[PDB]
Amino acid sequence: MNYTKFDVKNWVRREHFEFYRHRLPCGFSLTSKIDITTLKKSLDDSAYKFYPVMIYLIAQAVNQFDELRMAIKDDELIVWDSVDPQFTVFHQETETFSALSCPYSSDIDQFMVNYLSVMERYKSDTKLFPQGVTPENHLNISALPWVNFDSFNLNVANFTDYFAPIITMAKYQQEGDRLLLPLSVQVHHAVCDGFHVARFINRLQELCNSKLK
Amino acid sequence: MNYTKFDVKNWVRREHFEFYRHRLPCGFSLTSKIDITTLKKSLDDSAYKFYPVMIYLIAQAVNQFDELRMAIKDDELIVWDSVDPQFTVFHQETETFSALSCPYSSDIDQFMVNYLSVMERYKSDTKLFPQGVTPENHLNISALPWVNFDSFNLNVANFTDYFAPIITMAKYQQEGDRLLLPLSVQVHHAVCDGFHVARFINRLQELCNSKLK
Amino acid sequence: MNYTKFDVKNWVRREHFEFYRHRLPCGFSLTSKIDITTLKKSLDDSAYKFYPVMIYLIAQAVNQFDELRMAIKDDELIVWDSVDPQFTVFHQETETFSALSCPYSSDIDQFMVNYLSVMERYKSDTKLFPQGVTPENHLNISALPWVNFDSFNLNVANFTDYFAPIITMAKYQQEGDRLLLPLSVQVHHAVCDGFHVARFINRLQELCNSKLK
Ligand SMILES: O=C(N[C@H](CO)[C@H](O)c1ccc([N+](=O)[O-])cc1)C(Cl)Cl
Ligand SMILES: O=C(N[C@H](CO)[C@H](O)c1ccc([N+](=O)[O-])cc1)C(Cl)Cl
Ligand SMILES: O=C(N[C@H](CO)[C@H](O)c1ccc([N+](=O)[O-])cc1)C(Cl)Cl
Ligand SMILES: [Co+2]
Ligand SMILES: [Co+2]
Ligand SMILES: [Co+2]
Ligand SMILES: [Co+2]
Ligand SMILES: [Co+2]
Ligand SMILES: [Co+2]
Repeated sequence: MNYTKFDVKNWVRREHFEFYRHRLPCGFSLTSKIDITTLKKSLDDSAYKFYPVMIYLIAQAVNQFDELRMAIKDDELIVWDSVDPQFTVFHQETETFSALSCPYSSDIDQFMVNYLSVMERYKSDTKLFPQGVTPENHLNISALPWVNFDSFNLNVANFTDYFAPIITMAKYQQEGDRLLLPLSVQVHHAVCDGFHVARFINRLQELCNSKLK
Repeated sequence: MNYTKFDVKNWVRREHFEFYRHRLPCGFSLTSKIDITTLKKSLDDSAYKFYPVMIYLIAQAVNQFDELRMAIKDDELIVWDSVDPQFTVFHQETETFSALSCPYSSDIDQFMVNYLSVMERYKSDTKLFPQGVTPENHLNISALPWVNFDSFNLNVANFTDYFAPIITMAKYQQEGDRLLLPLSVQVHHAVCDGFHVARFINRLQELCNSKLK
Repeated sequence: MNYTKFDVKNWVRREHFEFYRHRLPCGFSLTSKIDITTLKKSLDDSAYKFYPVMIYLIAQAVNQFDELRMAIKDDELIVWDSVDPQFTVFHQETETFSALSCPYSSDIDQFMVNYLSVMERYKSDTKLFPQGVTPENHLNISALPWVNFDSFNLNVANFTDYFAPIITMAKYQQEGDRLLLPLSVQVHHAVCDGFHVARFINRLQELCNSKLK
């Protein structure tokens, strides 16, 4: 299959996993600003567009760390070999959104092909989930391009055993010499500590500062 | 009556409404900074005070968009023709607050009269709700004038079917050439998407940048 | 004992206490930036390290206000005469954390001795709670030194009657001429209003701006 059952008995976080899963169930969100000054220049020198690139970069970073690809399957903790981004798409005509997903590829060009293809096929589809059920191996990404925010948090009535990270981006803004993008990350404490989230954000910042290809 | 039953069957968000109301109940909060540089100048050229003006402006913006004035009445989704602000008042003497409400008016001067009148009558009343039950057609506004914040979120143990927006303002501060006011907006996802919140904030920013009368 | 039963019947917030405890149970979080420019200079002129000093200062501020030291004991509302900080410690080797506590002292030097001693004894212990049960009279402090954030919020599935404040600090950063530290405070609304949180933050800022000894 496309996942491995994780070895919980020998895991250094096994106590923390049971503690935050069942004793004191909780998750947290944090919003930090990523410097996209370099990324903006790379985009300017290319034909790629901002949203799909960010989707690719966030998916790439998630795909590097096991703790961001955990799930419960058949009552056991698993790690997905890879996850595909599920992202929101806004319909200007109805002023409503849909969620779509497309397969992740470490090849940026192949990822763009996948994206444009899904976009082409469902750009007019106003169902919340035009493709039907969300792939189990997913990450959620959403964008609020119309307003800048310093914080964002989702208040969910029940998040039992839901371990996929939730990432939300706001409109970027110029802050002196830098172009900053607010990015909110929301995780379940059973699989992620503050260290793991910081590590993800640091890695994303490095990717934004690196060549696209 | 002062409300209309909304046409849920023909609404473009009908799927989203059922989804976020019952399948995955959730709400979100976001804090953004409004530029009040212009507003400060308009206030300086007038006799109006900051808090009541902000209350008026937030109420005016809410009163423009239907999705911010929804409620469930007799198990059906309704839109209030208009909502009145319910705002917090601090008592320096007991270091406690009360919540008061006064009727909204599109006439700023008539609104100020309503405000001062409610303030006059209950300035000494330390009950949490001096006027008794909160009007059903309300919006909540609160102020924390003593500290600046970049984020604010309310963790509510049960928010089933509570659709009135919650707005919280912090102490404003000078940020280079601008005077910025942190404003947190917290809504239920069944009636509001990120688009709707951004639209509200953008409209509020425009009102702050416009003549008072 | 080390606590006093609080006089709820004569308290000015008695209505608010019942309201936010049982009618509309909720808490809130806020993140604000503390200016640590002066503190950094005091630290530079000393042998004290940043983390333990912040722990001391946060504990000192908490120890000054009764509303931050409330709890329910034997179904009654009590105030602890004093609380000890419970703080997180990261283990670089396992990339996991533990929580430790040490007795508060108004004497900074005696506090440092207590801290170093607990640190010495459990630096290698990877249990989540190396010392065993958390003292009932505690405050929680956590640090995310690896990333700066503008917001942080804990989404807790059940926080009934849990009144100890939760404080989270991020990596500090230079903001023009100032060194700013993001600090998130999360409280239960039954015992703390926005005023009380602002008062705590203002007092902490004053302590950071004052001599250590
Ligand atoms: O609901 C979704 N997205 C919204 C868009 O505002 C938001 O990002 C979200 C994501 C996950 C979530 N959850 O898993 O509880 C709730 C809301 C996707 Cl699952 Cl379609
Ligand atoms: O409780 C209230 N206000 C507080 C003040 O801190 C806060 O703004 C708030 C508003 C709404 C809320 N809710 O509806 O769950 C909870 C807290 C008003 Cl309802 Cl009186
Ligand atoms: O769980 C704890 N700390 C974490 C570390 O991320 C976090 O600060 C936290 C604190 C309190 C909490 N609560 O009381 O619900 C939940 C998480 C301490 Cl209780 Cl050990
Ligand atoms: Co268990
Ligand atoms: Co891989
Ligand atoms: Co239903
Ligand atoms: Co109207
Ligand atoms: Co009761
Ligand atoms: Co004392």
